[PDB]
Amino acid sequence: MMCWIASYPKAGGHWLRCMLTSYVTGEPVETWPGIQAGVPHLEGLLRDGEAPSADPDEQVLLATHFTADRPVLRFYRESTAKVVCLIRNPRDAMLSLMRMKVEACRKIAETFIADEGFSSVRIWAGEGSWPENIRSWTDSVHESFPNAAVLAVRYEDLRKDPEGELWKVVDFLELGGRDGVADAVANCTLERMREMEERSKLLGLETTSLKFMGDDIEKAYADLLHGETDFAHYARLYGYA
Amino acid sequence: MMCWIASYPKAGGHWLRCMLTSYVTGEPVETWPGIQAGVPHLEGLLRDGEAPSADPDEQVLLATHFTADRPVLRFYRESTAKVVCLIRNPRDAMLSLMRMKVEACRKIAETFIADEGFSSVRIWAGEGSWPENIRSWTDSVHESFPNAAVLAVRYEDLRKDPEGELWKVVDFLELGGRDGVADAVANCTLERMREMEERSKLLGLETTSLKFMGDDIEKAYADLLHGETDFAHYARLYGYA
Repeated sequence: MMCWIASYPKAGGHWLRCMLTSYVTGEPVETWPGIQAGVPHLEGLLRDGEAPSADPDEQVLLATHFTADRPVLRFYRESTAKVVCLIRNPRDAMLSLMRMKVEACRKIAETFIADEGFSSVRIWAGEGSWPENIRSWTDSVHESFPNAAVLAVRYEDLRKDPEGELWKVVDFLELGGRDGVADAVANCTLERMREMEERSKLLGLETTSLKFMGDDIEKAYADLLHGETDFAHYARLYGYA
Repeated sequence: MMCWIASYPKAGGHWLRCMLTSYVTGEPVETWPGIQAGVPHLEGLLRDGEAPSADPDEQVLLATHFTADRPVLRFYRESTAKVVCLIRNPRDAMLSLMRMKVEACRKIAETFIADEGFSSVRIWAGEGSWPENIRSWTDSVHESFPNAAVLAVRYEDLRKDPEGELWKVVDFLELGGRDGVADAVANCTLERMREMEERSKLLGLETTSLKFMGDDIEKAYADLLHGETDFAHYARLYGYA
């Protein structure tokens, strides 16, 4: 049975794949390759010319930023049982983009707001816009995975209660007991994460506030935000009003 | 029926895909996307979450640098009819790497010579070494494409006689008459190529001598070159002694 950790880029997917790994592993993990090993990232596999077998007879966890309707996923149409769809406040994704990427912002925000996401950003591909992505993995999901049940979780909820919010993913994914959760929440940390990334870069190895600028932007973001356009729909729904 | 233009990176694959396109197109092509359209590059498709259907009922041309044994190619096991395997003097691939990438060289050459290719180069993935790549697409080809016939062509031969050397690919690929060949050879040029690349970068759009350093390197390259190790085998065979 095939299981996706699906997410728009920068929705906190690394952080989540960290936790799911060190829970399944049991051991803490330091090396980032250790995470690609626990919850491999489809894009990465494909870049190597790997593609996981369709119809594994034991459970596999794969993570991706692809839209559920991407044709390369059609190989997994019948074998997909579960989807964990991880969601974040889109406003944060922008900051997360600058955070890693003031004239520079009041226009990327326009592109983002025109994009309704990161479509112009060459870093990722196949992700569509933020709402097209959420839809494909939630409400329109059976159009590309008809056997699948979905559990959505917000970055915002995982941060305010990491333990409980994780167990839900664990239990949903029927990965075992509620016991490992704390020690698994423990080794992944907005600090210990930053550290794990560091070691791995250094060894070589493969790796990885609004108005402070706005004023004029704000009136446009909030128009997108409260504006009967699928983005706003999904903002309304996952509490980003 | 599925057809590959297979090549080690920097074997002149863009140049060849240019020609095959403007022959099938008929029109000259300026824009690089125009080439991705004529002979799409599997890696690129996959980066978007596209994957061409297995068992097309009309002929498709796809280009790739993957080893023929990469698991993602297994979808094409039975539907592959033909392979054009494009080969270049490995020594040139090194220069081609520096050319786009003197302390800097006498060690990349060591890595290349230790690699027997570009395995350490993060630009490409899944290509294996130069001889593993050639083997997979030539002599060991039926291990991953059992219905396939193969025609090998050398960059070196395409440069000294572009017209005739192309017709052979055309005829082999049963793409039509010998007539378009010259006008198709014509629009692709070690100059007009450089120009096409330029326009496309500028518009935005997606795009792309030994001893002068050696002495000490030379004695190691030629040891690899005349040294009963599969590299030398394939050097012996395609005339790089």
